Amino acid sequence: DPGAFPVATNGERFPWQELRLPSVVIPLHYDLFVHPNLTSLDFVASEKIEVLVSNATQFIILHSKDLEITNATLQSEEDSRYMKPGKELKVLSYPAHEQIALLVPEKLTPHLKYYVAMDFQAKLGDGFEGFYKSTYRTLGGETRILAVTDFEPTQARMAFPCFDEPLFKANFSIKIRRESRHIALSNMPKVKTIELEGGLLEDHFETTVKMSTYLVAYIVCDFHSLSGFTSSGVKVSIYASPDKRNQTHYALQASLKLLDFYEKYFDIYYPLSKLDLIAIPDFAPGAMENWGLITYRETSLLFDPKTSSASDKLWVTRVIAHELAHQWFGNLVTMEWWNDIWLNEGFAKYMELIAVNATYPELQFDDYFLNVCFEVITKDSLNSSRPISKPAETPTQIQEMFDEVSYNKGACILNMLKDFLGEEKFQKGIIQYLKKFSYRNAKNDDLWSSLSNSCLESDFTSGGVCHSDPKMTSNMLAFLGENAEVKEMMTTWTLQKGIPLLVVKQDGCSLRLQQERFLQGVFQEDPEWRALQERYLWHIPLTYSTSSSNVIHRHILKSKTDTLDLPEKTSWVKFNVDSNGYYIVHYEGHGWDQLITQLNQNHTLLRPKDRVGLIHDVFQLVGAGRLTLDKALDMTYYLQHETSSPALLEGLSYLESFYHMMDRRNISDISENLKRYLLQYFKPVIDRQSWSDKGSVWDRMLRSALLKLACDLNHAPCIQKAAELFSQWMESSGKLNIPTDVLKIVYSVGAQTTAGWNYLLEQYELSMSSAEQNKILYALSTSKHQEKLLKLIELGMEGKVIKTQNLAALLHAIARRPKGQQLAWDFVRENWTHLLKKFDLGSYDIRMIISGTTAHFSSKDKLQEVKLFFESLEAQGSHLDIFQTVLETITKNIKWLEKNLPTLRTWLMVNTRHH
Ligand SMILES: *[C@@H]1O[C@H](CO)[C@@H](O[C@@H]2O[C@H](CO)[C@@H](O[C@@H]3O[C@H](CO)[C@@H](O)[C@H](O[C@H]4O[C@H](CO)[C@@H](O)[C@H](O)[C@@H]4O)[C@@H]3O)[C@H](O)[C@H]2NC(C)=O)[C@H](O)[C@H]1NC(C)=O
Ligand SMILES: O=C(C[C@H](Cc1ccc(O)cc1)n1nncc1CNS(=O)(=O)c1ccc(-c2ccccc2)s1)NO
Ligand SMILES: *[C@@H]1O[C@H](CO)[C@@H](O[C@@H]2O[C@H](CO)[C@@H](O)[C@H](O)[C@H]2NC(C)=O)[C@H](O)[C@H]1NC(C)=O
Ligand SMILES: *[C@@H]1O[C@H](CO)[C@@H](O[C@@H]2O[C@H](CO)[C@@H](O)[C@H](O)[C@H]2NC(C)=O)[C@H](O)[C@H]1NC(C)=O
Ligand SMILES: *[C@@H]1O[C@H](CO)[C@@H](O)[C@H](O)[C@H]1NC(C)=O
Ligand SMILES: *[C@@H]1O[C@H](CO)[C@@H](O)[C@H](O)[C@H]1NC(C)=O
Ligand SMILES: *[C@@H]1O[C@H](CO)[C@@H](O)[C@H](O)[C@H]1NC(C)=O
Ligand SMILES: *[C@@H]1O[C@H](CO)[C@@H](O)[C@H](O)[C@H]1NC(C)=O
Ligand SMILES: *[C@@H]1O[C@H](CO)[C@@H](O)[C@H](O)[C@H]1NC(C)=O
Ligand SMILES: *[C@@H]1O[C@H](CO)[C@@H](O)[C@H](O)[C@H]1NC(C)=O
Ligand SMILES: [Br-]
Ligand SMILES: [Br-]
Ligand SMILES: [Br-]
Ligand SMILES: [Br-]
Ligand SMILES: [Br-]
Ligand SMILES: [Br-]
Ligand SMILES: [Br-]
Ligand SMILES: [Br-]
Repeated sequence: DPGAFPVATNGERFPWQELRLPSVVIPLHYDLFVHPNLTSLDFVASEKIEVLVSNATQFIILHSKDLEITNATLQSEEDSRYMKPGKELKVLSYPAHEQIALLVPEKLTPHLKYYVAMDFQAKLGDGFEGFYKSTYRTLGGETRILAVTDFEPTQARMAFPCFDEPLFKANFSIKIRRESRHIALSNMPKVKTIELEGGLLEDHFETTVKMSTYLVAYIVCDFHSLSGFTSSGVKVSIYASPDKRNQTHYALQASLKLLDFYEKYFDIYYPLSKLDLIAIPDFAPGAMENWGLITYRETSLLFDPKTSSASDKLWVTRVIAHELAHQWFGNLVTMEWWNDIWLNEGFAKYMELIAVNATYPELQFDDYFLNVCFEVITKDSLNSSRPISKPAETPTQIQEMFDEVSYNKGACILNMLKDFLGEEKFQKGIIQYLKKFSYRNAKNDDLWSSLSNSCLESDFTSGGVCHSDPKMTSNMLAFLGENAEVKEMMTTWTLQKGIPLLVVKQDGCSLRLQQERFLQGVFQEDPEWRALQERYLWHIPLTYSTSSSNVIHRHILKSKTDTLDLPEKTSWVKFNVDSNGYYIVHYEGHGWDQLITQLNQNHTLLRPKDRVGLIHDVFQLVGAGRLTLDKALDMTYYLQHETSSPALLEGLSYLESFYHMMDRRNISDISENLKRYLLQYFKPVIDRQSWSDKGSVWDRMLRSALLKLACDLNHAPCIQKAAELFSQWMESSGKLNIPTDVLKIVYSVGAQTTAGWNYLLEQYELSMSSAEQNKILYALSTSKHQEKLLKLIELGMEGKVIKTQNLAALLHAIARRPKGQQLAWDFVRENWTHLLKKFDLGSYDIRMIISGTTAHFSSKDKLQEVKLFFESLEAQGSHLDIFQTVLETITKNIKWLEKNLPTLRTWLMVNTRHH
């Protein structure tokens, strides 16, 4: 070659300059041996990778980061020039691409398997990536060290050199070495353990199935487990720090139930013999779906019924399903590349609806799934949005791809799709895909084909439409042309950024339809809006009922404008029944008036997921410049009779969000008025709430929400109960049991005095439930004294009292509250060098810190400081897609304030004037 590029550590040229690995050498079986100490806090290790060469080469490229490689031999069974003992390979490290090059003495012969073998060693990492160190406090006050592995997406290479791209699937055989005082876990169960010369044990795990690197796990710790067996015979075990074993019972119960449901629903036995869920304390990700060894942070798995909320339970249930789901969606079938990551997470997130709704209908989680979409829409409604699958190449660009577009928008379009096809056709399509790609990879296209080409019961009858020798019928031509329709449809939902807005004018019996990209911060008549609607066009599966019928009219819209005729001229039409469709409806003409009519009158004539959607749509149109605020505010008057905790709780959110908004600026005039409307118009529901744990899950949530509202507006009777419960709690030395649904309210009332604040900080360190610890930390952030809040973030940087994994979470709390809002923003700026040392630029921690302290700003002055800060960041190495999204969010807040604030002031003064 031209010797042109590039120079390796040691100064010789590297024979490779692509960021992606070459594909000429393919791995079959990794033979891994890991020997960590945990008093050295380091490890030595060896690996034998059995590899197939296809195009002949004189060098191998594979990933290795921050690993001291010190042997590297090459043996072959078939190319007998490298017969055992084998030959040695020259090793080159190109750290800039996290790659290494092994240099052969003779070109490798195509179509022959070789065995690549290196020895290596590294200190145990100390930063929640790779093979890293992590600790936990016992009930006695003992701190214990565990050594655990988190690899997704590109961190496997930090713990053993390997082909660290998810398409390179392989079998792994993991051997661990450990003192007798520790146990060793990995992906597969444990075949043999041999006692060795110095009383050290060596654990020998069953050989993994074909699997991607980033899923390998191995833990060395001393936890205790709780076990049960599924209908299928899987040995589920909930693993946890030994004094918390009695907090694992729910987890086991639910995962037994869940793991069963999945198996039946997918029609694919979970392959492995065991499955282990382990609750780790120093766990930066919420939970890692490592095949057979799913690691959760304690708050995402454990459950203390004395201190865990009802919503805490639902959260644990959701996460356990989410991880379980990945066993199929992610692990059996895996994305070709990270560009199609939502095939992994966006399915897992849709499934937790399906699965929870099937196993804990008690938890009413179907009534909560619409938040998952409403959340993302606020971000798909910005030019800053990305398509579901977008190219990504850097480690950072990958990390970046786990935002809410992959999780949430992926989840919602699936639920949209499913409601297009009905769940029995939609499940048969999910099976035909997990089966077809078992132990392989799929890309975006692969899925849409396999869902598009559904089969209702593979009827395989005398002439089943699917399978064997079918019959050539009128339906079959509908089938195949209706199938191509749904693949050609969902292809636009995954390749176009953003979210459509359907305009609906009613013209007597004729209904006219327009489609356009819904956008915020920008009106229609703005000079920048004609330029963002240009080529966006979806295939939007519409639905609608009307005032005169509940039948579900279904029509596909594949064009920029369309009109539908209608019979029995109705009072009003409701589009997008139940808000299952990933789109917003704006009724032109008297449309928005006529629906508000129905809600203000009988109101049951609209079905509750309509009201939830209508409540939602009405307000975003206000933020689209389409509706004067007073229309959305007038919908909330109906909430007085809203029987449905969901729609009540939503309409309530907006009315509360305004308050926090107004409070962050000294807009006390609207601030007080918003309080007075909240406590006086919703007084009948606030006052009948109980200070207890009783009621259904939605009943409980509506208690905590309202009791928090009341104490955040300082309603003396509701502050007084919390003061008194708090004092009783503190005078019992923690022994009195506060109801869980009141547990956070009581602490942050108690945090409001420095005696209370101090006792809570002391109690944080002594608590045996992460669940409680978390509520106490919210209480501490509730403080109005800056020196206290600053101590909190000071303790967060030390990682001892408050672990750093909650420091992003902590900052965000502090910055939400007005007293600490500048303090957060100022802190992040003054220590941005120090935050980068603790956290990867692509981490969820850093992204949350950024938007956590800035995205609530609603002033042109703070926008400048934010633009200025992000500029400085771009000038250095740092570049994140979040920077734009934050600025477009602040800009949307400035514009929404400019157009709407005086409407909110007159609306509220008008209400006072009527009553
Ligand atoms: C992690 O590292 C720790 C220390 O860093 C290590 O523990 C040490 O193990 C060694 C043996 O490997 C222990 O030393 C032995 O103690 C026993 C006590 O029963 C004696 O019988 C031994 O005497 C013989 O061995 C010596 C060398 O091992 C010879 O010099 C001697 O002449 C005898 O032949 C010997 O003293 C040592 O006590 C521990 N230390 C601690 C603090 O535990 C541990 O094994 C490592 N673990 C893993 C998993 O790698
Ligand atoms: O899904 C996953 C990883 C993600 C975590 C992740 C990490 C980095 C990143 O850049 C994006 C997401 N996760 N962890 N628990 C559930 C989920 C998915 N539900 S989530 O709503 O999207 C969600 C994201 C973060 C959550 C959390 C968890 C505990 C405490 C507070 C917040 S909860 N593994 O399988
Ligand atoms: C690597 O894992 C694969 C699973 O993907 C193993 O393949 C199975 O092997 C058994 C035993 O030979 C067969 O009966 C199964 O039908 C295979 N299943 C599939 C899906 O291929 C394979 O044995 C593993 N390889 C090694 C070397 O352990
Ligand atoms: C949640 O589970 C419920 C059952 O608990 C599902 O409701 C059933 O839906 C089928 C098909 O729509 C009906 O034939 C049954 O009569 C329903 N059972 C009821 C209403 O008790 C519901 O479809 C599930 N939701 C989701 C989103 O999967
Ligand atoms: C080797 O690489 C070339 C690149 O053009 C490809 O066409 C070929 O199919 C590969 N495999 C062989 C030659 O076996
Ligand atoms: C490689 O490992 C073997 C034992 O595994 C050792 O004999 C040898 O000295 C090591 N290094 C070199 C450079 O040969
Ligand atoms: C088990 O959990 C209960 C209730 O959450 C708790 O009160 C108890 O202290 C735990 N067991 C022990 C031995 O501490
Ligand atoms: C919207 O994003 C696209 C992405 O290429 C860009 O070209 C365009 O200028 C952006 N528009 C605005 C108003 O930021
Ligand atoms: C709404 O109409 C239904 C159907 O006739 C009726 O049962 C219900 O009492 C009505 N509610 C009100 C408030 O008029
Ligand atoms: C609002 O006014 C109070 C008056 O006591 C003042 O102390 C406070 O700093 C002001 N807050 C802001 C954000 O201007
Ligand atoms: Br089954
Ligand atoms: Br992650
Ligand atoms: Br997290
Ligand atoms: Br945790
Ligand atoms: Br939840
Ligand atoms: Br009260
Ligand atoms: Br601001
Ligand atoms: Br301003």
